[PDB]
Amino acid sequence: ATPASAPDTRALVADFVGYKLRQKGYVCGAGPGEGPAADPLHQAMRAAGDEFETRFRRTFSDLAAQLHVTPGSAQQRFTQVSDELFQGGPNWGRLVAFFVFGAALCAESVNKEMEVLVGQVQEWMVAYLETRLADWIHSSGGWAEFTALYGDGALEEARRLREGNWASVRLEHHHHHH
Repeated sequence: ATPASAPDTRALVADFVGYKLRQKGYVCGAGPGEGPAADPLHQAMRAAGDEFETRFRRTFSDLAAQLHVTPGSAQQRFTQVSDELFQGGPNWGRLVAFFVFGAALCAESVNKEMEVLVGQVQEWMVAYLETRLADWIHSSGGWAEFTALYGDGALEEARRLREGNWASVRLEHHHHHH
C-alpha cells in the first residue's frame, strides 16, 4: 500500500504565497474545523507560520529595527544567514526561522511587483534542498517529522531557541597581545 501524488512541490509553494496575498486583500476559502484531512499539508503550513508569529511577539517591528542597523543584503541575505547556521543542523528551530523569512520576503518582493528576484530566491532554495538538504530530509522523509513535531509542547521553546542562536549574532572579538 503506497499511495501516489499528482501535485508538485512548486504548486504547494505558490499556494502559501498566493493565499497569503489575498489574506490581506480578499480572503477566499472555507472553514476547516472538524474535517480530518489525510495529508495536513495546508494545516501544517499554517501551523509553522503562525507558530513563529505566536511564539514571539513583534518579530516584524523588532527584527525590523534590530536587523535594520546591521547592513544586510536582500532576500539572498536572509537565506545565506539560515543556511549559515543550519549548516549541518537538522534542528526544527531553523525550520520555523528560515520559513518566516522566505514567506515575509516573499509577499514583500511579490506585492512590490518584484517577482523578478522572487523566482530567483526560491529557485536557490529548492536547489540547496535537493543538494545538501536531500540527506536531512531523506531521514525524516520531510514534513513527517514536522507534523508530529509541533504536535504537543510549549512553543516558547522553539522560538527562544531559533531567535536565541540567530539573534545571538553578538559575539566577542579577538585578543591581540604582544
